[PDB]
Amino acid sequence: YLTGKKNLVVNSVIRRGKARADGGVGRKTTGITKRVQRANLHKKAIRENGQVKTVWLSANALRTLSKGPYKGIE
RNA sequence: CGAGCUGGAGAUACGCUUUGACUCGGGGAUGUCCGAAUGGGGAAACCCACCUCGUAAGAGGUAUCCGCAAGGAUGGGAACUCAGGGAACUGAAACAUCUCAGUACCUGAAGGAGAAGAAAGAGAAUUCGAUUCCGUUAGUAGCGGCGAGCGAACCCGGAUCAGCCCAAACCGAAACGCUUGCGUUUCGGGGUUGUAGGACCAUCAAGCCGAAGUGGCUGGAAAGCUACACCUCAGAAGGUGAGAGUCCUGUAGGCGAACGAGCCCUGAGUAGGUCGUUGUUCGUGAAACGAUGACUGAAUCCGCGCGGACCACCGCGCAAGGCUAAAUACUCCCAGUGACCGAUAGCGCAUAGUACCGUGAGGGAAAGGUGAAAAGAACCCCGGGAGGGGAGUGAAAGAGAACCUGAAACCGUGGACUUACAAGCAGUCAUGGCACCUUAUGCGUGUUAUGGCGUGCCUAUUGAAGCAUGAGCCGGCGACUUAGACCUGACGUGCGAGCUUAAGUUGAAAAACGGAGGCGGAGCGAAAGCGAGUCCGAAUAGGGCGGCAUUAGUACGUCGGGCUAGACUCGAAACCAGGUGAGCUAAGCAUGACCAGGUUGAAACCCCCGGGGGCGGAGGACCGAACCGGUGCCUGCUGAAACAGUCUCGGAUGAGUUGUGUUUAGGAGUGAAAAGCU
RNA sequence: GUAGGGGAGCGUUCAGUCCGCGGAGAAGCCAUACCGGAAGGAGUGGUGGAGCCGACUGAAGUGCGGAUGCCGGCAUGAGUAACGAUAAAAGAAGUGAGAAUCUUCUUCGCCGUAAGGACAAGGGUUCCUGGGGAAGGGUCGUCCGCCCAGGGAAAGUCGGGACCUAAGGUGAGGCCGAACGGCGCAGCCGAUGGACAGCAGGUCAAGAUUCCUGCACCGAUCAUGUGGAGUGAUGGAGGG
RNA sequence: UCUGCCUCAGACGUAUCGGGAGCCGAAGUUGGAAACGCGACGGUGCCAAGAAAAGCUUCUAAACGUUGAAACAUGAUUGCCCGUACCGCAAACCGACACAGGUGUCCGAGUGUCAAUGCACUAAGGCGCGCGAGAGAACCCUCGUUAAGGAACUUUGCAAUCUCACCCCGUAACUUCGGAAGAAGGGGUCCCCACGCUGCGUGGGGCGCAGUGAAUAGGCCCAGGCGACUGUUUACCAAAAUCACAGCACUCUGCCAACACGAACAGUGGACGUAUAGGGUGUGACGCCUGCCCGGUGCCGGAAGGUCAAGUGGAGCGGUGCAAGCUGCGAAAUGAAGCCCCGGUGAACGGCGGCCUAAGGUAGCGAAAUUCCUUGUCGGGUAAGUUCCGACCUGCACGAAAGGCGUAACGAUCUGGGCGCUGUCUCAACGAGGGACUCGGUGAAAUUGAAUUGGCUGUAAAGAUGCGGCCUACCCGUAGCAGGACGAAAAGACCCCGUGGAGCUUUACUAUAGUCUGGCAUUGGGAUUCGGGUUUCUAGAAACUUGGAUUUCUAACCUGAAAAAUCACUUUCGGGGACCGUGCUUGGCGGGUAGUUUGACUGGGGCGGUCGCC
RNA sequence: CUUGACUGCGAGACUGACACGUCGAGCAGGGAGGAAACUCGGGCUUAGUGAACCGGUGGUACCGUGUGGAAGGGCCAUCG
Ligand SMILES: [Ca+2]
Ligand SMILES: [Ca+2]
Ligand SMILES: [Ca+2]
Ligand SMILES: [Ca+2]
Ligand SMILES: [Mg+2]
Ligand SMILES: [Mg+2]
Ligand SMILES: [Mg+2]
Ligand SMILES: [Mg+2]
Ligand SMILES: [Mg+2]
Ligand SMILES: [Mg+2]
Ligand SMILES: [Mg+2]
Ligand SMILES: [Mg+2]
Ligand SMILES: [Mg+2]
Ligand SMILES: [Mg+2]
Ligand SMILES: [Mg+2]
Ligand SMILES: [Mg+2]
Ligand SMILES: [Mg+2]
Ligand SMILES: [Mg+2]
Ligand SMILES: [Mg+2]
Ligand SMILES: [Mg+2]
Ligand SMILES: [Mg+2]
Ligand SMILES: [Mg+2]
Ligand SMILES: [Mg+2]
Ligand SMILES: [Mg+2]
Ligand SMILES: [Mg+2]
Ligand SMILES: [Mg+2]
Ligand SMILES: [Mg+2]
Ligand SMILES: [Mg+2]
Ligand SMILES: [Mg+2]
Ligand SMILES: [Mg+2]
Ligand SMILES: [Mg+2]
Ligand SMILES: [Mg+2]
Ligand SMILES: [Mg+2]
Ligand SMILES: [Mg+2]
Ligand SMILES: [Mg+2]
Ligand SMILES: [Mg+2]
Ligand SMILES: [Mg+2]
Ligand SMILES: [Mg+2]
Ligand SMILES: [Mg+2]
Ligand SMILES: [Mg+2]
Ligand SMILES: [Mg+2]
Ligand SMILES: [Mg+2]
Ligand SMILES: [Mg+2]
Ligand SMILES: [Mg+2]
Ligand SMILES: [Mg+2]
Ligand SMILES: [Mg+2]
Ligand SMILES: [Mg+2]
Ligand SMILES: [Mg+2]
Ligand SMILES: [Mg+2]
Ligand SMILES: [Mg+2]
Ligand SMILES: [Mg+2]
Ligand SMILES: [Mg+2]
Ligand SMILES: [Mg+2]
Ligand SMILES: [Mg+2]
Ligand SMILES: [Mg+2]
Ligand SMILES: [Mg+2]
Ligand SMILES: [Mg+2]
Ligand SMILES: [Mg+2]
Ligand SMILES: [Mg+2]
Ligand SMILES: [Mg+2]
Ligand SMILES: [Mg+2]
Ligand SMILES: [Mg+2]
Ligand SMILES: [Mg+2]
Ligand SMILES: [Mg+2]
Ligand SMILES: [Mg+2]
Ligand SMILES: [Mg+2]
Ligand SMILES: [Mg+2]
Ligand SMILES: [Mg+2]
Ligand SMILES: [Mg+2]
Ligand SMILES: [Mg+2]
Ligand SMILES: [Mg+2]
Ligand SMILES: [Mg+2]
Ligand SMILES: [Mg+2]
Ligand SMILES: [Mg+2]
Ligand SMILES: [Mg+2]
Ligand SMILES: [Mg+2]
Ligand SMILES: [Mg+2]
Ligand SMILES: [Mg+2]
Ligand SMILES: [Mg+2]
Ligand SMILES: [Mg+2]
Ligand SMILES: [Mg+2]
Ligand SMILES: [Mg+2]
Ligand SMILES: [Mg+2]
Ligand SMILES: [Mg+2]
Ligand SMILES: [Mg+2]
Ligand SMILES: [Mg+2]
Ligand SMILES: [Mg+2]
Ligand SMILES: [Mg+2]
Ligand SMILES: [Mg+2]
Ligand SMILES: [Mg+2]
Ligand SMILES: [Mg+2]
Ligand SMILES: [Mg+2]
Ligand SMILES: [Mg+2]
Ligand SMILES: [Mg+2]
Ligand SMILES: [Mg+2]
Ligand SMILES: [Mg+2]
Ligand SMILES: [Mg+2]
Ligand SMILES: [Mg+2]
Ligand SMILES: [Mg+2]
Ligand SMILES: [Mg+2]
Ligand SMILES: [Mg+2]
Ligand SMILES: [Mg+2]
Ligand SMILES: [Mg+2]
Ligand SMILES: [Mg+2]
Ligand SMILES: [Mg+2]
Ligand SMILES: [Mg+2]
Ligand SMILES: [Mg+2]
Ligand SMILES: [Mg+2]
Ligand SMILES: [Mg+2]
Ligand SMILES: [Mg+2]
Ligand SMILES: [Mg+2]
Ligand SMILES: [Mg+2]
Ligand SMILES: [Mg+2]
Ligand SMILES: [Mg+2]
Ligand SMILES: [Mg+2]
Ligand SMILES: [Mg+2]
Ligand SMILES: [Mg+2]
Ligand SMILES: [Mg+2]
Ligand SMILES: [Mg+2]
Ligand SMILES: [Mg+2]
Ligand SMILES: [Mg+2]
Ligand SMILES: [Mg+2]
Ligand SMILES: [Mg+2]
Ligand SMILES: [Mg+2]
Ligand SMILES: [Mg+2]
Ligand SMILES: [Mg+2]
Ligand SMILES: [Mg+2]
Ligand SMILES: [Mg+2]
Ligand SMILES: [Mg+2]
Ligand SMILES: [Mg+2]
Ligand SMILES: [Mg+2]
Ligand SMILES: [Mg+2]
Ligand SMILES: [Mg+2]
Ligand SMILES: [Mg+2]
Ligand SMILES: [Mg+2]
Ligand SMILES: [Mg+2]
Ligand SMILES: [Mg+2]
Ligand SMILES: [Mg+2]
Ligand SMILES: [Mg+2]
Ligand SMILES: [Mg+2]
Ligand SMILES: [Mg+2]
Ligand SMILES: [Mg+2]
Ligand SMILES: [Mg+2]
Ligand SMILES: [Mg+2]
Ligand SMILES: [Mg+2]
Ligand SMILES: [Mg+2]
Ligand SMILES: [Mg+2]
Ligand SMILES: [Mg+2]
Ligand SMILES: [Mg+2]
Ligand SMILES: [Mg+2]
Ligand SMILES: [Mg+2]
Ligand SMILES: [Mg+2]
Ligand SMILES: [Mg+2]
Ligand SMILES: [Mg+2]
Ligand SMILES: [Mg+2]
Ligand SMILES: [Mg+2]
Ligand SMILES: [Mg+2]
Ligand SMILES: [Mg+2]
Ligand SMILES: [Mg+2]
Ligand SMILES: [Mg+2]
Ligand SMILES: [Mg+2]
Ligand SMILES: [Mg+2]
Ligand SMILES: [Mg+2]
Ligand SMILES: [Mg+2]
Ligand SMILES: [Mg+2]
Ligand SMILES: [Mg+2]
Ligand SMILES: [Mg+2]
Ligand SMILES: [Mg+2]
Ligand SMILES: [Mg+2]
Ligand SMILES: [Mg+2]
Repeated sequence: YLTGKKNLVVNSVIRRGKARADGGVGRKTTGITKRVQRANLHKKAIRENGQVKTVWLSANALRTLSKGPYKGIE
């Protein structure tokens, strides 16, 4: 379960294939080409302390842990 | 409760019961084995253990995850709720954006509901005041290949309404932390916000009681007819030999149990930002705001967020902490009701997820009737029986268990009139013959001979007897509907310059109330706006519009059309989702088994000088059975068989054949490769 | 007079109200020469045996010849084709209501690396005995693998388990992943393989390394005696 | 450090328990044969190199004892759970059936015949296949013989003859020296006796039309095409020239390999393999060989110049405020990969031409599995030859690893000829058995608007039993035939149509898995040169950097070895290393995948033409 | 000589299913040629052409979501 930093997980968004830089700056408006989905996550870490452990953490979670222990020391 | 009971079960034997059975209401106690299954294993319901009890027979324990511990969780639910995922046919008369639709489906969590909920809101009145649901706003504002199409909210009227506690500024700790009366997280007091607050300093149950009719008549049988009565807080209903207010059960009404269920501070890796995206009417549009995936990253009450780029002013509100009943949804289950069905209907089932089909997932029938009462036919006759004929019973056996009615197609027996030189969509009209006489002695009815005339029905078509479609026949089932405060007409009713309600409230053997809101009443314009005038325009020319013809409107109802939705019924090839299949077949893997018999004669090694002899016994070698296979012909072609048989033929120690066990699958597997097998 | 528009109506079920009818007989069914302009409606008779007509109003699952329409029944082809290997059958005797077909006897013909025998999968009482004769049997049937009832099935040593491991399947911890889930060491499951103690006979109608008779073998516990001391693992080696 | 010990397969004897033909119990001999079974785990050869675990034997660790041991002898006691009947190559399993199909293993006797599980007949055993009886017509099926002829049949000698087993003699081109080969051909085959040898051989005699006396048991040869070869394929119309194949070649791949399955920094396969290996592609034994063209496309290098995204940069232009400030855009310069551009590359996609393009066919073959005209022309074979063989070449439209020419052997391959022999034929006959016919029993099916259903000729929607005229025809059946009923079966697979479908293709459109690439994060100190920042100070440089860039470092992170196989821990420890991998984002590539598009008229559609206006 | 290759309009008719298309007297503002009457809103006439959508450029000050602006939109003219 890719849930990070005992906190948060992956999300999903459609990604849209914009056919033009035209409209809104002087042309027939932008057309459309893509209706397809994607994911998005983040990556591994180490050294949990409820007593001792090592688990997934996120980028900004490693930041928050660097600026002080936060519910679970590090 | 007050005499029966011994399940359906209908079949006897056996008993039990007025010291109260049986049945009903309410508790206990037993509770094999499987199944979350949980001592370990497992192909569910079967195998194998261990530990204390220990006299044995028997009992108790032995899964995992939460927690010191109590105590909790795991699994199961028709639909309903929320969440994580998330289609495609389809419409756009093609198709990409778009729609279908966050629909189906899958998955997770929970309950009797759920979700949501107590304003950094709505919004433009310095109005409002948690959430949800209904009406209306309104198909308005908007969105949109500005196409198809999609589509809010506020105000207002209703259903129900409840608001509540923590964090933190400060006390008092304790423990630990360091240069010496301090600050990281626990525990109490205290303290909980925007008209800013707070700190520190002055009834339902099982049940019981319950009124009133007798004589004659028809009849197999009284409840019907009749004649006289009676009760009625009770004429709702069902049973009873046919239709019962007064025969039974009941009904109105009354009572009713031990245990039984039930209302100095005010939240930071955040707010905010850039990149990707997305939600609400929000399709990158001038696109705000919320939402996170990545990287960054503030401020305190002279402060922070919003008011649809953005700025100033003016307003509304205090984010980053939690809980929260009721109005809402649904229907496995129970009760009542029905301009609902009544045996091809109604649920698939008058019961069956059965029979039956499938390896499976899964699919899936037909279903009825003696009689009031079994009195269910003793006895006799033909027959092995089956079947029948009598006798009995019964009102009826014109009800006899192939048991209400019993149509039609189809099969027969008997009778009338007819037919063995005739050419024929089968009739029709005319006349003679022969029968017959119950709407019936006639302008009859049945049937005939002979004349004239005469190309089935439907559909589809320029055109059907067509050698063009459909159909064996008869029975039954079978196709222009429904919905919505939607549009537009005809007819009819009410009220009329005015007409009317919606949601709901209260009453229901009945309907009233409810003005929120909707339609007329003013038009012209892109619009601001003017206004019987208005727009174009520098004034005179026009468009539309009122006057005059003021056609009078509105709410209902029936009807003709329209729109939207399966939209007159039946019919695809296909597309997508989640599952079931490698017990056939294509392959792999592990472990086993199999190949009569015969022919040939390789290397090596030993002799004579690469040759000859000795010997040896090699091979995707040869002939050939088993076995594996399918070459050619015939047969078979409603088969012996949904791929075979006889004859013939190929391989037959190898790239061989075969058995167990197991692995691989749907855009996928497998394939000595045909798009073949799955 | 076709598509099409318009008008007036007939019949079916259900509902409300009326008028009534019915065991001296209702609906339904059956015959029919009467009536109405049509859809239709009445009269009378036969059948039936318990409900029902007429009028007015209302609401519809409301009118069938078709759809290679559905369900069901019944026909035509027709006493037709077939009766499932060209391995033949004949006589006598018996049983019986009944016999080409069942039982017996004596011959004949057919298989004989089978068309004989013993097992495994699979089937599930098909086995034996006594009865039966509807249907099943491609005819018959006294018979049957059909129907009814009663019996039959015996293991320390055979095959499996209480022993082992292969592919494969699982799998605490562990590694991954929107969810459900996907991998995975040890260990565990898993026979198609490894290990392991009996042979000869007899015999129920129906069982046989199982029961019986004869005579063995294997493990375990105990006892008597000899011995009167070292046993010697979830680990090592050989070996299988 | 010096053959011998053990074992009994099995035989023999003695005894004993059984069995034994038979009317309770007799005999149990001599000679021969012989397993895939047993002795056994024997011997020999070979390459492709042939499970694991427990039981079992042996050692200590711990513990328990060392005057109630291990072990042995006898006696006793003990012995759980499940399967076991019957069918079991089929009437009981799978095939809807009491179905001519299918189903793994074991045993499967005798006589004859080189051998044998073959063939014939038979033992034990098991069966005569659950309608029968007659008749001896047509036709149909499976068979026997056939005069004279002998392929004249036909698409084709398809079918069916012929041949057939063992022994002897004898065998060609050609060859990869094995083979072709059972080449072809010719002879023998029984019975008796005598003689020699180990059932043979030598001789003599005998009978028959005939002696593998019946059954099983090759017809052969000449010449081509294709493929070398054994083998593999379309379960159910194709077995082949298809597929594969040994051999060859190009290219990729340094090891957490390339590549492939995968939600995945997981795990696997490659492979417990490591360049003499693995993947991909194409050719296809062997022999002689594999030519010209790099312009286009692909690929490998180059990387002076042009173009190019996010990002950095933000000069300048505007709103709105009294102002402070807030705010919408927004350049130049610098930013990757890629593409343009330049070289090379063919056993890379390809190309080797019409009376300029990059070049224009080297060998070899050629009227062909390719050749239109075409039956080309000559020759061969035939009486006669569109076929076939050989030359020729005018190759519509061969050609060198989509390989070119050859090749012995192989082939249920295809094509032409010959010998032999035949009912394939002239041209059919006679015979047999199973149906067809008849009788008794049981008794279907497709089809069917209804039928009282004729001929000619004419008309009708244009092929008439049914309409018109004329002819013919007494009623009803049974056995037969196959013209008609536009006979039956499947609402035509051809064709056209539908703004239907689906499979596949590419330089059609559009996305996208995948993959490459710049920026940011994980992500860290240091030295070094630093375009520059700030306060430092007699144009100037020390505290320092915001960074970029080689370089280097070891705490991140990855990865490896050590009693602890995956993982976790220390590691005397080892290597990589701020790269990689991963997360977001930028641009490229991306038929690997995916959703779709691909007009109409049209004397059927397509091709050609044509779509508006005068 | 000069622009009538004009702005505001359009009584009436031809023509077409629409939607487009054609001809136009006369009115105003302002011009032009003529001495005048008068004729000029393109060419002897009939071909030299594209709805809508979305956008570019110039004006106008209508809309602009609390108000005052501005972003954005509308109207007029034109381009693709
Ligand atoms: Ca007959
Ligand atoms: Ca017939
Ligand atoms: Ca002859
Ligand atoms: Ca018959
Ligand atoms: Mg979503
Ligand atoms: Mg009672
Ligand atoms: Mg009873
Ligand atoms: Mg269990
Ligand atoms: Mg359990
Ligand atoms: Mg338990
Ligand atoms: Mg589609
Ligand atoms: Mg569409
Ligand atoms: Mg789409
Ligand atoms: Mg649903
Ligand atoms: Mg669910
Ligand atoms: Mg649940
Ligand atoms: Mg309200
Ligand atoms: Mg009653
Ligand atoms: Mg009375
Ligand atoms: Mg707060
Ligand atoms: Mg944000
Ligand atoms: Mg954004
Ligand atoms: Mg758009
Ligand atoms: Mg704002
Ligand atoms: Mg926001
Ligand atoms: Mg605002
Ligand atoms: Mg009814
Ligand atoms: Mg039913
Ligand atoms: Mg019925
Ligand atoms: Mg059903
Ligand atoms: Mg089944
Ligand atoms: Mg089943
Ligand atoms: Mg009854
Ligand atoms: Mg009977
Ligand atoms: Mg009787
Ligand atoms: Mg009587
Ligand atoms: Mg009767
Ligand atoms: Mg009756
Ligand atoms: Mg009867
Ligand atoms: Mg009755
Ligand atoms: Mg009846
Ligand atoms: Mg008769
Ligand atoms: Mg008659
Ligand atoms: Mg005659
Ligand atoms: Mg006559
Ligand atoms: Mg006739
Ligand atoms: Mg007549
Ligand atoms: Mg026609
Ligand atoms: Mg006609
Ligand atoms: Mg006809
Ligand atoms: Mg017809
Ligand atoms: Mg047709
Ligand atoms: Mg037909
Ligand atoms: Mg309305
Ligand atoms: Mg509504
Ligand atoms: Mg007017
Ligand atoms: Mg109306
Ligand atoms: Mg219309
Ligand atoms: Mg629709
Ligand atoms: Mg799918
Ligand atoms: Mg299998
Ligand atoms: Mg064997
Ligand atoms: Mg052999
Ligand atoms: Mg020798
Ligand atoms: Mg061979
Ligand atoms: Mg050979
Ligand atoms: Mg076979
Ligand atoms: Mg095959
Ligand atoms: Mg051969
Ligand atoms: Mg061979
Ligand atoms: Mg694919
Ligand atoms: Mg009556
Ligand atoms: Mg009538
Ligand atoms: Mg009655
Ligand atoms: Mg209907
Ligand atoms: Mg009709
Ligand atoms: Mg019909
Ligand atoms: Mg039918
Ligand atoms: Mg047959
Ligand atoms: Mg007999
Ligand atoms: Mg007798
Ligand atoms: Mg009989
Ligand atoms: Mg017989
Ligand atoms: Mg018999
Ligand atoms: Mg006898
Ligand atoms: Mg057998
Ligand atoms: Mg069994
Ligand atoms: Mg059994
Ligand atoms: Mg039996
Ligand atoms: Mg018997
Ligand atoms: Mg019996
Ligand atoms: Mg019988
Ligand atoms: Mg019976
Ligand atoms: Mg029978
Ligand atoms: Mg024993
Ligand atoms: Mg065993
Ligand atoms: Mg095990
Ligand atoms: Mg494993
Ligand atoms: Mg697993
Ligand atoms: Mg086994
Ligand atoms: Mg044993
Ligand atoms: Mg016996
Ligand atoms: Mg037996
Ligand atoms: Mg025995
Ligand atoms: Mg002896
Ligand atoms: Mg083990
Ligand atoms: Mg047995
Ligand atoms: Mg069979
Ligand atoms: Mg077999
Ligand atoms: Mg043998
Ligand atoms: Mg033999
Ligand atoms: Mg022999
Ligand atoms: Mg044989
Ligand atoms: Mg048998
Ligand atoms: Mg004959
Ligand atoms: Mg034959
Ligand atoms: Mg002769
Ligand atoms: Mg000859
Ligand atoms: Mg000829
Ligand atoms: Mg010839
Ligand atoms: Mg041929
Ligand atoms: Mg032949
Ligand atoms: Mg030579
Ligand atoms: Mg030679
Ligand atoms: Mg040859
Ligand atoms: Mg002679
Ligand atoms: Mg001779
Ligand atoms: Mg012979
Ligand atoms: Mg040729
Ligand atoms: Mg070949
Ligand atoms: Mg085939
Ligand atoms: Mg197959
Ligand atoms: Mg074939
Ligand atoms: Mg890894
Ligand atoms: Mg690996
Ligand atoms: Mg090839
Ligand atoms: Mg070359
Ligand atoms: Mg020639
Ligand atoms: Mg030719
Ligand atoms: Mg010649
Ligand atoms: Mg010639
Ligand atoms: Mg010929
Ligand atoms: Mg030919
Ligand atoms: Mg030639
Ligand atoms: Mg070629
Ligand atoms: Mg080549
Ligand atoms: Mg070739
Ligand atoms: Mg060649
Ligand atoms: Mg072959
Ligand atoms: Mg030939
Ligand atoms: Mg010839
Ligand atoms: Mg019979
Ligand atoms: Mg039939
Ligand atoms: Mg004519
Ligand atoms: Mg004619
Ligand atoms: Mg005629
Ligand atoms: Mg006629
Ligand atoms: Mg025939
Ligand atoms: Mg068709
Ligand atoms: Mg399509
Ligand atoms: Mg990508
Ligand atoms: Mg991108
Ligand atoms: Mg495609
Ligand atoms: Mg593309
Ligand atoms: Mg066309
Ligand atoms: Mg002048
Ligand atoms: Mg004018
Ligand atoms: Mg503008
Ligand atoms: Mg404003
Ligand atoms: Mg503007």
